[PDB]
Amino acid sequence: GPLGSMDPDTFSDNFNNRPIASRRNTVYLCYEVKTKGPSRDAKIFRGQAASEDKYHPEMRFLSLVSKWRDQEYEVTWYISWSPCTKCARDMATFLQENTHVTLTIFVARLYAAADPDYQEALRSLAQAGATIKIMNYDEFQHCWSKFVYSQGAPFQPWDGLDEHSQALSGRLGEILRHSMDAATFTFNFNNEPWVRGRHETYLCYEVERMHNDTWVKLAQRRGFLANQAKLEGRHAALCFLDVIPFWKLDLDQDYRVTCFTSWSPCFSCAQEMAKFISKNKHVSLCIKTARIYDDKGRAAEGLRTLAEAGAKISIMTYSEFKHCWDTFVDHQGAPFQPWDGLDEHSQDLSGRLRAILQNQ
Ligand SMILES: [Zn+2]
Repeated sequence: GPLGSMDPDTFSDNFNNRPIASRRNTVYLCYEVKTKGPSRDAKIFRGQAASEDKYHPEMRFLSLVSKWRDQEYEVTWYISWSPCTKCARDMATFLQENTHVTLTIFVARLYAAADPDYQEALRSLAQAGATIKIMNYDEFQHCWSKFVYSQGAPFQPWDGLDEHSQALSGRLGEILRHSMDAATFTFNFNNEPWVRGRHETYLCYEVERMHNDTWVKLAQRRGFLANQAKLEGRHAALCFLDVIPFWKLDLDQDYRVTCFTSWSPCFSCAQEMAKFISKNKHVSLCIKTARIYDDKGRAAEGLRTLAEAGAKISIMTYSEFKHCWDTFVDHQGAPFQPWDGLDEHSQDLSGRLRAILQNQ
């Protein structure tokens, strides 16, 4: 096609909410700059560029929204991948330093690779006054009609477009709200032993430092995450095991890490956590699980090895469920209404855990 545009191939390669991740870390970006006016027949200035790194042409519009008389701008990004850790931080800084510009980003794929600095950068970019959404059918349809040299060819979506779009929107909302959905918590954090449809695994984590003679909660370190499964993926415990290194814990001070898990760790995750806590002796790791993942009879050895290495394994009760509801979900002031059979299943799983811990 002509210069400055992309073709159906590059579009269908960069803009896709499907399991095919990214062998090559490239990111395409389509920008629409418009003068913030009252009219609907305004001239929308459209451009697009891929990540060249050496020269950075994707930020060529930065000079296009400079302070000129009394003009405001409504920039719209149609970025392929999600912004980088540093790109989002610098964009938030620019938005703070330029009040005459508003920003609306439509992301197609979220950086599944998690990082507290990345999440903090996204939340700060959202705090600076920018809107962030996930591309749906209308966004891909509009981008295909203006930034692709389609020789009279209409847009043809993929099968699981909305199915992946809603899941990515849920993950986005979890990232930006800094809290999981209430229905998601009620669904995944159930208490019955045998359940169906709980494919994913969520995990909340809290950190407490030992100061004076008590456990002072490091409130800026509490968080939560989910599994990725999916490209393939790991489990929730393994995904949590490489977030601890980014915490930069002191080594001659002791800490307590509390992990509220929807599913109990499997055998591989149990052995990995056992090795981790055998290496890091300055962290006391306690696990409160809602359900006991049987793991086809291989989880008893994992739990016993974890307890041997040194952990306080226990089953979540009403108090832990209520604490997780009040601290981790977007309840918006609503109380924690427990489901039927809470204490019954809690004490049943407590007795079962007791039986498993005594080599039985
Ligand atoms: Zn596992």
